[PDB]
Amino acid sequence: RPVDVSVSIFINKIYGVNTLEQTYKVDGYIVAQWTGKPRKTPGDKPLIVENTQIERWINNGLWVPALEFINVVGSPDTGNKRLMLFPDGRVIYNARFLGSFSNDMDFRLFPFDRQQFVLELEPFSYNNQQLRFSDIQVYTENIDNEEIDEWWIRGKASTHISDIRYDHLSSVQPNQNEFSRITVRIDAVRKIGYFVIQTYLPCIMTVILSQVSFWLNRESVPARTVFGVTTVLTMTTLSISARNSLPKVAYATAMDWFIAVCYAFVFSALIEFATVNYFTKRGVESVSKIDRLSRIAFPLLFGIFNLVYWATYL
Amino acid sequence: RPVDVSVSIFINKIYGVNTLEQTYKVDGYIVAQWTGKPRKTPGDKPLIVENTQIERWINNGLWVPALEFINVVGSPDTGNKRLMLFPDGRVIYNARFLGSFSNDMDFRLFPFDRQQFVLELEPFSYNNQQLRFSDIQVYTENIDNEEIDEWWIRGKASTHISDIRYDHLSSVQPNQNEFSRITVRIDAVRKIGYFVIQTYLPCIMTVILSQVSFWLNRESVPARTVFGVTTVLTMTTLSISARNSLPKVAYATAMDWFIAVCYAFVFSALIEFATVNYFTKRGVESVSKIDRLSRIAFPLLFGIFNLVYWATYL
Amino acid sequence: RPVDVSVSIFINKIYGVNTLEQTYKVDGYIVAQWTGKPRKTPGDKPLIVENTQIERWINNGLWVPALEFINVVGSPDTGNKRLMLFPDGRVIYNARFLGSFSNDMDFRLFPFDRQQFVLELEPFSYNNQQLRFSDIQVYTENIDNEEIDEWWIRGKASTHISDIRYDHLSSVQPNQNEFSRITVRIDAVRKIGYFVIQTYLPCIMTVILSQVSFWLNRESVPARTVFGVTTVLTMTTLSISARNSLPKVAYATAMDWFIAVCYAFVFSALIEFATVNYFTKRGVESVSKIDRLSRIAFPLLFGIFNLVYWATYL
Amino acid sequence: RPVDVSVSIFINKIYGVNTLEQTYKVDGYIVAQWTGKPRKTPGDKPLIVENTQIERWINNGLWVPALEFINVVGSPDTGNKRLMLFPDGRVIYNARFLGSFSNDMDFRLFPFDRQQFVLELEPFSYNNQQLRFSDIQVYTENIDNEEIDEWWIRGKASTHISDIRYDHLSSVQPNQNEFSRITVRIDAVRKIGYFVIQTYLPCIMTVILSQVSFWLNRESVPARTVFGVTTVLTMTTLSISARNSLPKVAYATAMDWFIAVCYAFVFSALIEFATVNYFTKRGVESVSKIDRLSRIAFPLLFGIFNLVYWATYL
Amino acid sequence: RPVDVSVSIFINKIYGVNTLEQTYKVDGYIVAQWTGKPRKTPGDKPLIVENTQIERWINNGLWVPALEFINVVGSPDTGNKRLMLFPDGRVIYNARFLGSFSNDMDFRLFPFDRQQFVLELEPFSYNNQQLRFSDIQVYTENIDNEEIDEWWIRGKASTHISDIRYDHLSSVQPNQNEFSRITVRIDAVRKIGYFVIQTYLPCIMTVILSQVSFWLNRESVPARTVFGVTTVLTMTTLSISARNSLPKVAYATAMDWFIAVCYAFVFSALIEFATVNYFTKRGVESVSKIDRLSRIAFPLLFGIFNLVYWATYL
Repeated sequence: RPVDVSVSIFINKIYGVNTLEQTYKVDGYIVAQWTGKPRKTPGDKPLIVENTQIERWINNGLWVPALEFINVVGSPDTGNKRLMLFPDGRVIYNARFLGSFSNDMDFRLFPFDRQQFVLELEPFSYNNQQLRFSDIQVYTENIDNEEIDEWWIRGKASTHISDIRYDHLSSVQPNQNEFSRITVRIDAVRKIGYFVIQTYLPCIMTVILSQVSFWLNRESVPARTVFGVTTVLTMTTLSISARNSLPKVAYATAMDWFIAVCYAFVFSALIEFATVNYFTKRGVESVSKIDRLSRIAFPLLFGIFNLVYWATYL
Repeated sequence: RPVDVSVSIFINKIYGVNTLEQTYKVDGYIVAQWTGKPRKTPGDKPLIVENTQIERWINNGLWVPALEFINVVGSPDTGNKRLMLFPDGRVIYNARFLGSFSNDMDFRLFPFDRQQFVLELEPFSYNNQQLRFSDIQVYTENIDNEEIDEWWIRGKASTHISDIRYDHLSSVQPNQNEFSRITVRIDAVRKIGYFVIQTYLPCIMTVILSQVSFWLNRESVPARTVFGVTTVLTMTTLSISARNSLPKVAYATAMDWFIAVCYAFVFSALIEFATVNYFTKRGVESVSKIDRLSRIAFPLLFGIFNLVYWATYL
Repeated sequence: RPVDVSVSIFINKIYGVNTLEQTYKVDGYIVAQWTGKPRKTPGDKPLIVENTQIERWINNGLWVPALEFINVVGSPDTGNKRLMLFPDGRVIYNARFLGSFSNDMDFRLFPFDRQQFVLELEPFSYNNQQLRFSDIQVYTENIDNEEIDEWWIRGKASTHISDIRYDHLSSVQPNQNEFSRITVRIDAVRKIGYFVIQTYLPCIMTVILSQVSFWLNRESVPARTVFGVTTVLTMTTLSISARNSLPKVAYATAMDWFIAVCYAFVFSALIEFATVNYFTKRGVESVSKIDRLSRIAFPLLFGIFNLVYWATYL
Repeated sequence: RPVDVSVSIFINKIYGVNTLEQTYKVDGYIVAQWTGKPRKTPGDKPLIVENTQIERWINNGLWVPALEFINVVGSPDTGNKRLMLFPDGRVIYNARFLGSFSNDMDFRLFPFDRQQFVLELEPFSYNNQQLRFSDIQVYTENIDNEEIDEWWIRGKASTHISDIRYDHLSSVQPNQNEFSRITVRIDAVRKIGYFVIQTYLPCIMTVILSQVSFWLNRESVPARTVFGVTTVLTMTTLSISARNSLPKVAYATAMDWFIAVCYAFVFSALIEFATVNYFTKRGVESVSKIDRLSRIAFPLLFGIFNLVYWATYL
Repeated sequence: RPVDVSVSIFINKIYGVNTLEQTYKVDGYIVAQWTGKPRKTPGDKPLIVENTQIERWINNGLWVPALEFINVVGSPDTGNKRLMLFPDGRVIYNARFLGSFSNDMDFRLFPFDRQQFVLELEPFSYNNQQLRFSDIQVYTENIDNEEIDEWWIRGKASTHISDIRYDHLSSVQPNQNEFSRITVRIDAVRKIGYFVIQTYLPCIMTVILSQVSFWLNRESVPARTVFGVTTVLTMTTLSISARNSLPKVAYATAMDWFIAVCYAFVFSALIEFATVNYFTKRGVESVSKIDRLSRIAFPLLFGIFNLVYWATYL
């Protein structure tokens, strides 16, 4: 019996990539072709039915199986549908879809993470013994040209047909609760320019500003105090505002570690100033070797750490 | 008489956990099976009906009872439906649902709180004398593996069949106003890493920054003035911003008490500086035993308080 | 003639209290019972019709009057409906509703205000000469426990049946433009803990910090300058963020008067410091009775004002 | 031939005034009465049809013209409808509507601007040669007695019936493309209390704080430096946050000019301090006539500017 | 064969231009006229059908093709529809639409960028061999006068009728997979007043404030320290808040480069002050030629940079 269904999915665009809710909107077309009883259309050309007569056609016994996306969040926005009825028997169901899909994303390497936009299509009411997906072909011609998003599409699409077992139908369908599933995966990487400008360069210049304190002698303590407190508060607000752009994930990201290292450098600069002020105890000059060596240690350590960082993750 | 209805609920995913509105979105499938009068299916195969033919079947007298979720917020997003009609009489209703459900949450131990995601399913128009839930089986196979939400699910779901009394039917149905109710409960705990990084570490480093003032002698008043005002304003902004992620609840949370203790420490450090400034009335220094002992009292008290706090709530 | 209709409203929950839009969401059930012409049910048992046959039944001449909420914002989300048809003629319409209702709210005593949640139900197309509300019974069993979500429910519900005249039907229906209206009112008060923690305690501690300036002599001008400018800016931002939680109503609230008094206290402290700095020369030396008396006048005045304030409104 | 249609519009409430999108939500009732061919009602009483039978009535040839709001944003929320059918032929269509309407607003005098809430009703598919609006009666009894939510209603509503030509139907119907249009206009003014408290009083007190620097001698420069930089930064953030509540327009508002003048005053105070500090070089405590005359020039100039401003626009 | 379809698009308004999501809402009317088989209308006058009979007419064999927008995001909000049926055979489909359309936008020249609002209309189910677009006419009479809502319309609308090939229909339609497409493009430029007031004037005045430091001698290190740190932090927050109004695009905009140059100037001023402080040796006046030349170089370089900048991009 099992009806062989050939599926072709045209992807018009991907957008609305919300990393907080871990959703992304997909606009495209879906074509589902199977082979039924032969028919006689007016002329050799096949007959075309637009959405509403479709009801009547399935009310008079025409078999049109309902397909459903698993990753969708809420009923996907279904546009116009159409039925092409061929004289040689093949029936084709074509519909436009606008859907908010979901997929598990891992942000450990954020903002250098690699993710996948996934479509999991699956028939309803019909198991693999009744309906089986023969082939799948994805035509991603629109987005593959330029990868227009805050993301970058890396490579062609991947297709896979699998069989998924549901235990909640075993109470009904005995030993017949396996459904055929089409899986479409699109690999993508994150472009870091926005994140550079918004968090990395601010942290770098904040560390530089903190280091500027070293090139003052055991001078007006308020000046270096202003440096220290200003820089530590700036780094705190930067860490908060940077992690506000991610979901509340127990694990730490690469941006988290970078911010932590910059925070440690700024706090170490402040503690160094406090230390060298604790050792002044005198109305003499005696410029301190501590600051003279810090003026080199801090920038050189920051530079080699940045080299290690950016050599990693890239 | 009472029609025994067997229910199986497959939960595809839980997401959209909004602690402000105390809602959470649940996507899954629902199966409701009962045994009616025998019928004649076409062929030996049981009959399958997809949503629209369903109308015709309920127009020709087929009895399909309406079930409803109590925790839902608005009409739940209903996907595709299906009826499996068996020759031996049993009818089976299978449908996908995506709903925003509600449940009373208690935030006294926030962010260490433990909550439960609840589904309250119940028939409409039919009491326990007409329709009764025989058994319930929940299949939470997808999410129980790794908990990739902002929460952590601990264990399988709990099922409960109960009888609920309604006073708004007591005005008509005397002593016959009891409805069968299925309740599915999923226990969850909150991951605190986001809250750690966003409020606790900032508060801790702000307390450290406030304590740094002790390591300046009593002469430069402005430096320690900047320290005190900077730290108290930072702690105020942190107190404000921390409760921004919670509903407006009259009661206090654990994070509230932690912030209050940190604020007390910062303000007490500032008042200590003001006190040692009150003894400046001289042209002498006499480095103050107050600061010399504070450099130990403040950090040690903060450390033992952190020990007590983090030993509690965990 | 006038058909007597008995109405019972079961309130499942009240939530979504948006003080900005002056709206609130109510989820519950509505029951409307009247006595019509007798009918012949299959068997002695009364007949039950679930939503869809309902259409068919009114297509065969069944008279089902349309009821409407006046306070509602948009078409309320109606869940499942049901008709209980008795052989003796009485009809019962039971349906679940979830609606966003509106009511004029007065925020003069904010955040100590007391408000009312109102439901104004009224028939459509039928006047008091055709349809009359006989009795009303509200069954608020779920929420009566002094529920959560920023408010406190004080007492049971109040019911009132009235007659409202419409001038826009006078152009057609002469002397027949009076409609019967059911009004359900639920008194509620606001929990102030959130508002305390978010604005009052910050303002109080800001005033305390501003007063701390007095315990510095008139010598270090910058320290007290930092105190004054920091505190006045803090109070300005606090006033802004405090009125950010209210609609643009133009009248003054209790929070407005409290913030204004705290602002006056902070600015008066700054002005006192500026005056004594203009008097650091021209007639004083190193100690001033002005500060010695301010250290008592400012805290005592603030305390007695706080006593008067908090004794009021409570 | 042309069907004379009598229209009566009851306005229940106006709310949701979003100045950013220049929209406003209007809830009310609409009545449209015309005189058609006589019919046979059951009994002498006229017939009443509630929405759903309405379909059947328009399915058997009853002529019900479609009306449309032009200013509406999206399909307006249509509640319950009703048809009153008289035996002498006259038909009456009554329906509740809730719509988000739009109207061109000019914000040059903001926040002292005067705007108009407009309803543009117009038939669809039928020109003035087939359907003509005879008269209009607006019954704004509910809301006109009081304020709205943030605005003030000045006077009753104004009505106008006009004829509008559409060029996109000129391609088909030659010289018969004129449509009758009903226009309802309600004048409104903006309440300024919120804007006063949120921007005007903050700017005024910021100018006062900036002027406080003058009452410090050419003493420790950091204090007056703190004054200047604090005040200029405060005025910058205030200007930004003030224009954040308006759409991104090209012209300047009254609030813009007020903030600009305050900014000029603050920056001039800072520049004055910088100038007198370039002349502070001396070893005497000589107080400068520049500051002594500024202590009068700046407050008096600000006061006369405030007088001119508030005398204008009011 | 190919049915020539004439299309006319009336644009009522364009609004809701969200640059973050790169969407814009378009409300208007659409008219599609073709020539079918002659019919007999009641009288010689054409027949008019209002939405609901439309169903019936397509149920009795009337051919009404479904058209679809490609740039739309989700199912467009369709208002009222209408069919004008002429006796000479021509059919006209007229409907009001309100849709959120999308178009690829390039923000490299932001905020001086030039963009285009695009509508791509295209038939469904019918290729160029079955349905062909004969002509297209856009009537943008209402909105073309104002150029309102943060943009400026430059010129009338442009049309392009093309044939687009779909490779995902080659599996079904061999050599018959070309669809006729109407493309309407409206060129527009961005109004910069809002962006001027919100970022440019703040950055310019911040550069001025930073330069003010030169007019203080090298005596009070803290005053110029406050100047430097305040100005660099202000520029950092301004850059962040400025890019907060844009999508996360890997490339840099003109506003980005302006902010970068202002940041470089401010940081260079601070570094210059630190250098001149490193020359504090020679405890006699020794005022430094560095400041004497900076007081001219910094303002003159900033002025010539502003001249080059604003002469470009304009």
